[PDB]
Amino acid sequence: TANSHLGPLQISLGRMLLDILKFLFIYCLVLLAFANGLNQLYFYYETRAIDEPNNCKGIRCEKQNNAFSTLFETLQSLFWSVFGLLNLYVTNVKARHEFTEFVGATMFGTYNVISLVVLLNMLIAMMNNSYQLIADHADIEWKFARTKLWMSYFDEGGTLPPPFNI
Amino acid sequence: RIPLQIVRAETELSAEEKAFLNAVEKGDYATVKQALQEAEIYYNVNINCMDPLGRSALLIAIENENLEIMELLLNHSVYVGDALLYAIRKEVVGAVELLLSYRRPSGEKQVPTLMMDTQFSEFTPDITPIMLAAHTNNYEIIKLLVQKRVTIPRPHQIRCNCVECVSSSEVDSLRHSRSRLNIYKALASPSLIALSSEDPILTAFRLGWELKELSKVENEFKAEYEELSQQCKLFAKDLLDQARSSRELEIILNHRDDLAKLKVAIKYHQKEFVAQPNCQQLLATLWYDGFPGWRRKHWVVKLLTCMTIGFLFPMLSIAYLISPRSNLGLFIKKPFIKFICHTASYLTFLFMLLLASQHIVRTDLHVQGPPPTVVEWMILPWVLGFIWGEIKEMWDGGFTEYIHDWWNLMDFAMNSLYLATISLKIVAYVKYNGSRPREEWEMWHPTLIAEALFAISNILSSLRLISLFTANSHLGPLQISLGRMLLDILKFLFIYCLVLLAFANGLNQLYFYYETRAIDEPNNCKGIRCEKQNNAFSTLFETLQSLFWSVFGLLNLYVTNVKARHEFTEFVGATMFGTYNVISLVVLLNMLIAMMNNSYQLIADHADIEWKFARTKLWMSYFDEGGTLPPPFNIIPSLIQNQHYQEVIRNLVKRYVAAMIRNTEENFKELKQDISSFRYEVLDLL
Amino acid sequence: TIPRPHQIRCNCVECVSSSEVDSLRHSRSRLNIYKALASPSLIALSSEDPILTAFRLGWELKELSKVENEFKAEYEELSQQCKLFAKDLLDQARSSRELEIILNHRDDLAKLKVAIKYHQKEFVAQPNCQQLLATLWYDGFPGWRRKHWVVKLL
Amino acid sequence: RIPLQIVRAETELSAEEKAFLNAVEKGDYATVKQALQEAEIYYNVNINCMDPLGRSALLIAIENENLEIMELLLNHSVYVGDALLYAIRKEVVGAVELLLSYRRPSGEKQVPTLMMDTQFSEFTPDITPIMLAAHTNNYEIIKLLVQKRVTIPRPHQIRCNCVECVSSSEVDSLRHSRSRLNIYKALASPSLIALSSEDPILTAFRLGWELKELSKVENEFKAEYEELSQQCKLFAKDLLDQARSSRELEIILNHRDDLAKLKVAIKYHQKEFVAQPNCQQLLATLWYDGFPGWRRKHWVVKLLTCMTIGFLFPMLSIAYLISPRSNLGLFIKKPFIKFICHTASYLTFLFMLLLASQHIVRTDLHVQGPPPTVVEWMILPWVLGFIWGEIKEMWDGGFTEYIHDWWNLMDFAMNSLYLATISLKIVAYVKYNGSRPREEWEMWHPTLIAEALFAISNILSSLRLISLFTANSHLGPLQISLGRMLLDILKFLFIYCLVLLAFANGLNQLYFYYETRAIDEPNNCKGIRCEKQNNAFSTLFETLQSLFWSVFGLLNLYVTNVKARHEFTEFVGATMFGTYNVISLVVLLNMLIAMMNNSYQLIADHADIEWKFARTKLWMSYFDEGGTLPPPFNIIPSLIQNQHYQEVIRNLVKRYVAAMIRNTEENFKELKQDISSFRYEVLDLL
Ligand SMILES: CC(C)CCC[C@@H](C)[C@H]1CC[C@H]2[C@@H]3CC=C4C[C@@H](OC(=O)CCC(=O)O)CC[C@]4(C)[C@H]3CC[C@]12C
Ligand SMILES: CC(C)CCC[C@@H](C)[C@H]1CC[C@H]2[C@@H]3CC=C4C[C@@H](OC(=O)CCC(=O)O)CC[C@]4(C)[C@H]3CC[C@]12C
Ligand SMILES: CC(C)CCC[C@@H](C)[C@H]1CC[C@H]2[C@@H]3CC=C4C[C@@H](OC(=O)CCC(=O)O)CC[C@]4(C)[C@H]3CC[C@]12C
Ligand SMILES: [Ca+2]
Ligand SMILES: [Ca+2]
Ligand SMILES: [Zn+2]
Ligand SMILES: [Zn+2]
Ligand SMILES: [Zn+2]
Repeated sequence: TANSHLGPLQISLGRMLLDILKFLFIYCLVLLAFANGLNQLYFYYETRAIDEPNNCKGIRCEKQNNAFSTLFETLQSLFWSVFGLLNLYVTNVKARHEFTEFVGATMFGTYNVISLVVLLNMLIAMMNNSYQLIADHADIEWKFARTKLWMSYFDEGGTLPPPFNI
Repeated sequence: RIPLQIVRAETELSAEEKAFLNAVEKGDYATVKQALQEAEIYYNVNINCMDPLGRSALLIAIENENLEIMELLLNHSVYVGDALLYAIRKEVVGAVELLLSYRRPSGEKQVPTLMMDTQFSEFTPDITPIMLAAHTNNYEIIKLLVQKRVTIPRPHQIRCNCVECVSSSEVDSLRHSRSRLNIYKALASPSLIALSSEDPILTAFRLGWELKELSKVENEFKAEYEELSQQCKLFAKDLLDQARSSRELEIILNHRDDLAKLKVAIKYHQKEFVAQPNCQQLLATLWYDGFPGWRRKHWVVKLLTCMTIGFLFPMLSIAYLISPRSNLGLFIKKPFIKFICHTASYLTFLFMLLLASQHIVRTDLHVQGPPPTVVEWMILPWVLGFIWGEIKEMWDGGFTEYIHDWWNLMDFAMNSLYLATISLKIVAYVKYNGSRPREEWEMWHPTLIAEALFAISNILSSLRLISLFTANSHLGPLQISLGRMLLDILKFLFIYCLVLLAFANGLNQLYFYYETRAIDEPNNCKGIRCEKQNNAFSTLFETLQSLFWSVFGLLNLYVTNVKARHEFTEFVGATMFGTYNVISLVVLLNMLIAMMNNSYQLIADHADIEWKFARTKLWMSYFDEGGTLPPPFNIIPSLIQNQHYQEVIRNLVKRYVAAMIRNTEENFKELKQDISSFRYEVLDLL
Repeated sequence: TIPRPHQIRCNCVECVSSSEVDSLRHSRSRLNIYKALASPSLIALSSEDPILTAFRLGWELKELSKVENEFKAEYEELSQQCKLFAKDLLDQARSSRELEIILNHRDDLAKLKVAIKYHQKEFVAQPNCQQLLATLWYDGFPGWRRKHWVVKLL
Repeated sequence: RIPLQIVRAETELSAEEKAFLNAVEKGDYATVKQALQEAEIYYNVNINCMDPLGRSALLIAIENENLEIMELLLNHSVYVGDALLYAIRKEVVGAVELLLSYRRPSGEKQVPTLMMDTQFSEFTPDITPIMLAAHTNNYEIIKLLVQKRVTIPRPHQIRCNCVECVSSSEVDSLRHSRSRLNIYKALASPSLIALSSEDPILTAFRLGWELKELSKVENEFKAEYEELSQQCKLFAKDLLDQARSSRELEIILNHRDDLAKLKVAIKYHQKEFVAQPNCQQLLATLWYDGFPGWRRKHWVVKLLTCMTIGFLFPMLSIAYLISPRSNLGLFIKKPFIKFICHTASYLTFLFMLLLASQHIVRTDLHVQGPPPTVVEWMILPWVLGFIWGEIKEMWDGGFTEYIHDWWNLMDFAMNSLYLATISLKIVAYVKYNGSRPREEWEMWHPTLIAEALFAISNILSSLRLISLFTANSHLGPLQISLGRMLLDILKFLFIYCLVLLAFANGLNQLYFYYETRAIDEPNNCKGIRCEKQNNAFSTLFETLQSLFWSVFGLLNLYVTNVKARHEFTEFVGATMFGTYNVISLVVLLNMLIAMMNNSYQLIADHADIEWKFARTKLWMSYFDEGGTLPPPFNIIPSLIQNQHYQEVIRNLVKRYVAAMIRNTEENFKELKQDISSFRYEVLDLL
C-alpha cells in the first residue's frame, strides 16, 4: 500500500482470491468425488514396499508406485495430476485386467478433462470479469488502505521497533 | 463533369397550391379559409394536392396538431383516406376524436370525385386503424376504437396445415409474414391486454410463450418476436409489481382457473414474474414455515440448528410413520425440515459410500463369488429407496414432465448402474462358487465389471451434490454460468472431436504397419500405459487414446520412433503430431477460453434472476406432500375467488396505467406552430 | 414529524405482529421511511451533524441491504447516496482551517477515524484530506514530492 | 416518532419582499418598477434581500436573462457584488456588457450602506472575473475583458523553493492548490490561447507539457491536470486541422523560432498533432521522395523493387563515397533508400551470423587459442561500424537525448558483448598457445566465455529486428500493445519474484541438510540437469533454479524424496512444493492473463495514434544527412517566414473559432421567462 503502483494490484488480488475460493469449493467437491471413485476401484491392488523396487511406496519415487491404493494417496495423486507431474502408467496393475485398467484410465481422463478444460478456464473467465469491475474503483480503495496504514503509525503506541519494544 | 437530372417525374406544384400549402404549414387560418372559399367558385387549387415529400394539406394539419385548420379542411370535404392512421401514429387524441366523429355527419352525394391521389401511402395497405393503434400503445385511442365495436383477426397455429394458410404462404409469403407480425404486435401491446382481456396475467403469459415459440420457429423475424415476448414478460412483472398489500399478492398468486398461478408462471418460463421481490418474500415466508425470524439470527446459531436437525435424520421420519397427527410428526411436513432431512440422508449415503472403500470391512478378496458385506446389506435399502423415489417421480407429474428437469438423466444412469451391479453380484454369488486367486481371473469377470459399475455409480452419486447449490446465495449464479459455459464447451468439443478423428485417422494410416506383439516388447505390455511407452499409433483406438492423452502432455515424444531407421516416415509422423499439438493447444483451447469468457460477461447481468428462478423451482418441489419421507424411509409400508381476483387485477391495471402514463424535432415544430398560429391571429384581429 | 424505524434485529410484539399480518406493507413503510431519511436536503435541514448522520445512515442502510435480501439494490443505492452526500459536503470547503476543523471535531483526527470505522471510502479518499494526511505523514521532510528520485532513495 | 426542526436559522422573508422576489421571478416589469419606486419613499422592502436558495433580485434577473429587469434593478442602485461572476458563468454577453458598462456612470455618495448580505458567495473569494471567464471558455466575454486592460498572475515553477511559495503552502495549502489549479485552468482555455498568444501552437504545446508534468507531480489533482493537457493537445490538433492548402501546412510545419515545429511537437509528445492526416500525407510525400505513386502500385512490383534495391546494398554506398554529386550517388540520400539499405545491411549481418555457425567454416576445434576464421575477419568491420555508429549517435543529439530512446540499452549491451568477446579472443590468441583437447579445459576458460558472450550477442542482434515493425502497417500496434503488456508483466514479475524468493528460502532451509556429493550419486553429476534428477533443494541457487523450472513442469516429483525414510519431512516438503505450484500456476499466471487482457482493451482504441507517432519518429530519423552510409561503410574515411506564419495562424484561429462556435432546465426557464414577460406587458398595455 505504501507504493503507488503495487496497491491496486493487490486490491485486485484480494478480490480475485475470494473468487479463487469460490472456485476451489467446487474443485474440492469434484476432487473428492473422483478420488473416492479411484480409491474404490484401485484399492484391491495395493502392494507392499518390500516387493516394489527401492523399498518405497507412493507417487514420490523414481518409478511411480501405486497411486490409488489409499484415499490420501488417491487425493495426492489427483492433486498432482493437474500440474502434469503424475505419469500415465500409474493406472496399470500387475495382472492383465484390461477392463479395469481401461475403466480407471477413462476415470482419470474424465477428471483431467474436467479439471483442465472446464474448471481452470472458467476460473480464468471469472477472475477476468472481476478485474474489469475492480479497476474503476481500484484507486479509491487503494487510497483508503494507504490512509488506514498511515494512521496506524500516527499514534505513540508502538514507537520502538520489534527488536527494541521489549 | 457529370450531368444530374430528376430521373423520376415529380409534378411541380403551381404557385397557388404552393402558397396554400405554405399557409397551411405556417398555420395562418384566415389565408387558408380564404383560399378554401375561393377554391369552389374558381376551381383554381386542388385541395387534395400533394407536396414534394408526400404529405397533403390534411396530413400537414395533423402533423402540426392544428385542430382548427384540421376541422376547417374537413369542412370543405377534402380527401380523408388514411388520415386516421397518421393521427393514430402521431398519438393525438383530439385528432383521432375529430377524424372518428366527423366522418359520419354531413355526407352528401357520395364524396366529390378525385383521382390519382391514392398511390402514395406511408402506412401499409394491410394495416387497419385498431391494429396500428395497438402498435402505437396509446391508451385513449385504443379505448375510443374499442368503444366503436372493432375486432382483430385471429392468428392461426404455428403448425397450421390448412388450405388457406398454405395458399397464402405460397402466393405471397411476405404479405402473410407481415400480417402475422402486425397481428402479434397488436396483440402484445400492454394497453390492449389491459383493456380487452379479463385475465391480463394469463393472457400475457400465453402470448409470451407463443411469441417465444414463434421466434424459435421463424428464423427471419426472430428479433422482434423476442422483443414482443420480453415486452409481455415485463408487462406481467410490472402488473404484479403494482400490488399494495399482502392479501392482494396472495389473492393473485393463489387464483385458479396452492400457488396455482406461480406454477403456471414457472411452466411458461416467466423468470421476471417469479423473481419479483414480493413473491420472493412470500416464498421465503412459506419456506421458513416453522422457523420465524430466520434471517435475523447470527450465523452460529443457524449453523448449530442446521447441525442438530441434520444429525437427527433417523428420528422425525419414523415419528411421521408412527404418529403423523402428533406434535413431533408435524415438524417434518415443513419444507425447510424436509430439505435438511433429504440433504442429511444424501450426506449419510455419501459417507457410507466412503466407508465402504476401507480395509476394516473388506476382507478375503480371493473369493470368486463373494457374499455381500454388512455395509452392502445396509446400503441396499438406500438404493431401493432411491429406485422407489425415482419411479414415483416418473408416475406423479407425468412422463412428459419428468424428462424436462435434465437432472433425471443422471438419476436414471445411477439407477441403471446400481441395478447392473446388483445383478452382477447376485449372478456371481449364484453360479461362481469358488476361491480362485484374483491374479488368474478372466478379463470379462462379472465381479470386476460389477465393481467398475459400482465405482462409476459412486462417482455419479458424489457428483449429484451440485444440484443443491441453488440453496446457497453464493453458489447459484456460479453454476448458472457453469451451465451456460457447458453448452459452449459442447459447441467447442464438436469441432475438437472432428479434428481429433481426422488426425487419429492420419496417424493410424501412417503407423499401423509397424505394430509389434506384446511378447517382443519389454514387460509383456502393449500400449501407452506402460513404464516405457509402447506403440501408440498401431490401432485406431490406441491412436485415439494417444492423441487424447497428448493434450495434457502425458504422451512422450519417443512414441513416433520406429524400430527401423525410416527417417522420412518418422519425420512425417513427428510433423503430424506437432501440427495436431499446435492446433489443439494454441488455437482451439484459447478459442474456447475466449468463447466462455464472452459468455460469462453476458451471463452475469441475468445471473441473479435465473438463480432466483432455480431456487423458487427447488423450493416448491418440497411444498407438496408427495415425498415427505427420506430415501431410507420412503419404501417402508367458489366464485368469490374469481371476484376477488378480478378486483385485484382491476386495481393493479389502474395502478399500472397510472405508472406508465407517469413514466425530438416534432415537438419544437408544435411550439413553432402554436406561436405562428397565435401570431397570425393577433395580427388579423389587430 | 416522521416515525422512527426500529432496529433491524427487533423482536418486539408490534414489529412481529405487523410483519406477520402484512409483511409487504411493513417492508414498503420501512423502505419509504429510510428513503425519506436518506435525502440530502432533509439531512442538511434537520440534523445538527450532517456528516455523522450521513455516516450512521449509510452504515445502517448497508446493514439493512445485507439483511434484507429482496430489497438489496435500493438500500445499496441509498447508502451510496449518503456516502456521496458526505463526500460532496466535505468537498465544499474553501480553506485548510475549515478542513482541519471538520476533521478534528470530536463528539487527533477523530472524524477521520469515525469515517474509517464506518467504511466511508469516498470521504477518506477526497483530495484535500489526502493532502492533509500527506502533510502529516511527511512531518519532518518538507517538499518530499519535489525531490528527484535518487536523493529520495539515498 | 421523530421530531424535525430547522437546525440552522434562515430568516423568513416578509410578505412584501416575497411578493417582490416572485414578481422579479415572473418577469412582471410594472410591478417590480412600482415596488422599486415605493421602496425609497417608504423603506418597506430591502432591495438587496436574499431568498431561501441564496439568490438576490439581481441574480434572479441574471439567471432569467431579463435585460430590462436587470437594468431596472441597476437603476435603483442595488448591491452589485459578484454579479459579474454569475453573468460570466451564465455566458450571457448582454448581461456581461451591462455589468461592465453600468458600474462606471452615475456613482454618487459612495454606495448606499448595506450590511450582512456578503457572507454567501457561490464563487470562491480567490476568483476574479477574467479567470472565471477563461474557465467558462466563452469568447466574447473574454474579448470584452481583455479589451479593458486585465491581467492574470503568473504561476511559479513546480520545483519552486522561494520563501513566498513555501510560506503560502505551509499557511494554507488548500488555497494555494486551488489558486494554482484555477490559474492553470484559465491559461488552458482555447479562447484565451487564441486571443492572448502570438504563437498558439507553441503555447499550447508548452502548456500541455507543463500540465502533464504537474499531473505527474501533484498526486491529489492528477485527473483535471490530465484533462487540461488533453484539452491543450486537442486544441493544437484542431488548430492544425483547419488548414486549407498545402502551402499553409508547410508554412506551419517549417516555422522556426527543416520541419522544426514537427520536431518540437515530437519533443513535447504531441501524438495527436503528429498523427493528423495532412501531416502524415506530407511526411509520406517526403518519405517517398524519389518514388512517386508508391501507394498506387500492385504489391508484386513493390516487392520486386524492394528486393532489387535491398540486394544492391554493396553498391550505391561506395558510389556515394566516390561521387556524391553524381546521379547515382544522389539516390542514396532519399529516406526510403536509406531505410532499405540499412535493413539490407542488418539482414546481411544476421545471415552472416547464421553462416558463422556451420561446419563448413569451423575446423580444428581442439586448439586452445584459435586464430579467427575468415568469417570472423569479415564480421569484424560490421562490429566496428556498429560501434562507430553508436558512438556517433551518442555525440550528435546529446547524452541527454541518447538515453530516452530505450532501444540504445540493447545496442550498448551488444557493443559490450562484442568488445568482451573480441578481448577474450585476442587474449586467448596471445597467451594461450597450444592444442589441448576440449575435454580437459578449465571451466573458466576465456575461449568458452568469449563464445558464450558471442552467442548472447547473436541473440541480441537477432532480437534487434523488432524495432523495424513500425515500418509495416500491421505489426506496429501489435508491438505497441506488446510494450504496454511488457510493463504489466514487470508489475507481475515483482510479486512473482517475492513469492519465489520466499518459497525458495523455505525449501532450502528445510532441505539443505540432505545434500549429497557428486561421487555418491550416479554419473558424477549433481543438480536438476541430470538424467536422474539429483538434489534440487540443497542450495539457495539450486532451490531457486528448481522452483523456476517447476513452472514449466520440467521438474519431476521425486526431487522431494530423501535417502532416509523421513516421511514427515518429505510430506512437509511435498506440501510446500504443492502450495508453490498452486500459487504460481493457478493464481498468479491467470491474474497476469486477466491484467494483460484488460490492458489490451484500453490500448486498442489509441493503438493507431501511437503507431503513427512511432512511424513518424522512425521516418524523420532518416531525413537528416547524419548516417547516410551503412554500418559496413560508415567507418571508411528572414522575417517573411514569421509574417507568413502569423498570417496562417490568423486564418487558422478564425476558422477554428468559427468551427467551435458552429459545434437543460435553464433553457426552458428562459422560454417561460420570455413568454411570461410578454404576457405581462400585453396585459399591462391592453
Ligand atoms: C524484488 C525482489 C528482490 C524481492 C524484494 C523484496 C523486498 C526487499 C521488497 C518487497 C516490497 C518492497 C517495498 C514496497 C514498497 C515500499 C514503499 C516505498 O515508499 C514509497 O512508496 C513512498 C511513499 C510512502 O510509502 O510514503 C519504500 C520502499 C518499500 C518499503 C519497499 C521496500 C522493499 C520491499 C520490502
Ligand atoms: C468442501 C468439501 C469438504 C466438500 C463438501 C461437500 C458437501 C458436504 C457440501 C457440498 C455442497 C454443500 C451444500 C451447499 C448449500 C447448502 C445450503 C445451506 O443453506 C442455505 O444456503 C440457507 C438458505 C436455504 O437454502 O434455504 C445449508 C448447507 C448446504 C445444504 C450445503 C451442505 C454441505 C454440502 C452438501
Ligand atoms: C518470418 C521469419 C522467416 C522471420 C523473418 C525475419 C526478418 C527477415 C523480417 C522480420 C521483420 C521484417 C520487416 C518488417 C517490416 C518491413 C517493412 C516493409 O515496408 C513497409 O511496410 C512499407 C512501408 C514503409 O515502411 O515505408 C519492408 C519489409 C520490412 C523491412 C521487413 C523485412 C523482413 C523482416 C526484417
Ligand atoms: Ca429426480
Ligand atoms: Ca541506437
Ligand atoms: Zn391455417
Ligand atoms: Zn419493534
Ligand atoms: Zn515561488
